[PDB]
Amino acid sequence: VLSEGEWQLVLHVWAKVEADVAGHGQDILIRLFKSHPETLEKFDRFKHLKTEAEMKASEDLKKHGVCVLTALGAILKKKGHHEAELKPLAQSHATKHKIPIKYLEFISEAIIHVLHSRHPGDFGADAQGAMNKALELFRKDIAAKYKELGYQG
Ligand code: HEM
Repeated sequence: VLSEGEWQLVLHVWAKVEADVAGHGQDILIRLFKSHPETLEKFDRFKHLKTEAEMKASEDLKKHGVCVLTALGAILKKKGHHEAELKPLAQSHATKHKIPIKYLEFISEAIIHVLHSRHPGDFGADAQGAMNKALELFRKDIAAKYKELGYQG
């Protein structure tokens, strides 16, 4: 469980993310695919993109980035009260996309990397700690919902 102060640090940096959702989304997905290339194999629409420049030019990848950060933003703003938001995401990611928790660890590392790169003055040790805790909570809760659906990834 995060403290109220921890949630405030998470939502303070998230407001900065919301000034440019699409640009954050692009940077996060590109960082994920660069750091952990096996994650790109999960994306039929995107696995054909071969360079960073093709990735940045893809309207499709940019729209996807917005849909990822919009879902994650809605979950974070519930401060842990996220069952109704998390359940459909678990359903699709367990049963259709088949995304293991280790891949959610990879995208969480990418989120932290981009937030630190873009907003270091609003993302110091205590804010990084808080965001790490919020994303650990997200991964714990989605793993439980994965298992309810019969997915052990
Ligand atoms: C913070 C973590 C994540 C969030 C919030 C999230 C959110 C979403 C959303 C909102 C969609 C569209 C609706 C849906 O199908 O559920 C989606 C689709 C998808 N996600 Fe995720 N996602 C996350 C992590 C990942 C990771 C790490 C992978 C793969 C390594 C992945 C693979 C996919 C795929 C393959 C689709 C379908 C994209 C398409 O073909 O249109 N997701 N994601």
